[PDB]
Amino acid sequence: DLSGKMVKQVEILSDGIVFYEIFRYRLYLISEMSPVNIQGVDLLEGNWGTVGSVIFFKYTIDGKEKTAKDIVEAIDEETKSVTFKIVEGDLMELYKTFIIIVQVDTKGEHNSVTWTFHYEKLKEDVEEPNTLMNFCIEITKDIETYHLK
Ligand SMILES: [Cl-]
Ligand SMILES: [Cl-]
Repeated sequence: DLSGKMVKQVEILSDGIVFYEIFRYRLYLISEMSPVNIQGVDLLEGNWGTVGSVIFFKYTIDGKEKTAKDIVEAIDEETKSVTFKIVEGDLMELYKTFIIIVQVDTKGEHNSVTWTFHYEKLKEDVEEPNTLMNFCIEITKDIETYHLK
């Protein structure tokens, strides 16, 4: 079974509405808020915050520069969810397919962000994407603590 899944939910200090705003409509702000991790988010096709938009990421993992091109496969405004499909990039040297879902819970008094990965490894030997999940969690923490009082 080359297929895998990972799920991590974290509680956040900041407004879930703003977190989803960023992930849906203003993804480029992550370069500002997590500049060690994300160097560029560049829209290639479509419009920010729409299904089918195509986005290019310049990012760094363990000090090494990587790129990905993703398509926004799905949006659910009611559940504050967005689904990214990796279509090109460094990850495709390890994974045949890779999808990342970000979903924000803005009830009740606590807000949280859940990251879900669905992937298929090219080979049985390929590592599970723990390092990427740590990355996504770090980005989350960088957003929630950006320019705090
Ligand atoms: Cl950017
Ligand atoms: Cl749409």
